[PDB]
Amino acid sequence: PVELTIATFNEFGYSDLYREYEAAHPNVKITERRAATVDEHIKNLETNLASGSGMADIEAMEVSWIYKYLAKADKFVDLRDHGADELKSRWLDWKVASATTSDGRIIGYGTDIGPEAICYRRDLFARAGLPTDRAEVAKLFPDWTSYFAAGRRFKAKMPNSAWFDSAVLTWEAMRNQLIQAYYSNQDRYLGDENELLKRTWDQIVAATEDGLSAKLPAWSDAWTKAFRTDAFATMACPGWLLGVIADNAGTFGKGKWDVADVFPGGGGNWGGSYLTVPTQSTQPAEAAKLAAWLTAPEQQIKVFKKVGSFPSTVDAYESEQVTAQVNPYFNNAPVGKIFVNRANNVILKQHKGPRDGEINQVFTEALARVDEGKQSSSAAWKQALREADKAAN
Repeated sequence: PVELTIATFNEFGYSDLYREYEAAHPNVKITERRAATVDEHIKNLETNLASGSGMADIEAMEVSWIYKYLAKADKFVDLRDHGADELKSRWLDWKVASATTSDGRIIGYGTDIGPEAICYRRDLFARAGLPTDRAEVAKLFPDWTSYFAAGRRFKAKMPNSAWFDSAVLTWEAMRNQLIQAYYSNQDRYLGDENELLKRTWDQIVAATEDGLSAKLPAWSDAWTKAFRTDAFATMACPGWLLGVIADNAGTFGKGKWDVADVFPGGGGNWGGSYLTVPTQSTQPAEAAKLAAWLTAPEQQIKVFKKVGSFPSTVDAYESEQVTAQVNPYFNNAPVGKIFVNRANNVILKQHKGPRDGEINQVFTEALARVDEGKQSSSAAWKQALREADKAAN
């Protein structure tokens, strides 16, 4: 009798899968643990890892946190010791890489992803003289320069609308495409020596000066309400955000949204998670086996149909369950095929160092101050550099 605990957050969609696994493996008993919030899941992770007690046998980890635990990889099972090297080709290469240490240890098996497209307001595009067919819209945005140029064209015709919701979310989209952002591959902080980072900053700041930003902080009440207005015409759009947009825009948004099979710069990803196995586990082989099964293509397809999470396993993209998916709210867009393409065109080569999230926070706070008119661009950039140096310690 192998007893395994798995700690998840939000809705991984695994409830039926646990029943299936126990039916196939009658010696294994699975118990799921759910913290009340994602922040408390993280805090439990941090607290239990440091105390040496209390961790689940499988701990879920969102990709935006995993940088902190790559630096603590000694405390996690290297899944290569349990067959990861044979499984590697199951996943998109960039999904595997984000859970791989500098020295090659693999500490997580990838669950879902958030491959990004550009969603857009076809009613606002029409009124601005832009194309509205998603195949034509896709040709407008091969790179960020073209994206902002189209935004200025839009803005010149539409004084009461902005191009995108906030400078910060545009920053997130662009920064994560750079080959390096804050760190060298040896975890050396170089944010103040990276001219491409400043060029990214300059280009977004110039967009805000051109009126392209609605200045709405993501997930704020003002941002939520703005979906029922003409406040902004485009968003960088992971697959999972479509449902958020449709909920927030509601009946006001019916007939007004579409999604284009494009992402400026090639591809982008926002979100997705991993299953990890702490060395605290007394059943690392059974834990790794269950984690591998939960993230196998057949199971990622089941999760996709249950809760809509987009698979990170390339075999799932050969399934008609995925590729036939259409989104009626978004003008019947073929989102299954679109987001397969968007996932296949993600390239991640940026190393995330031990304090990547803390450093990024000072840059996005500074950019938000510029966006909101509270600080000039040059003063905010100098302040971000000062604070990032401290954050990097």
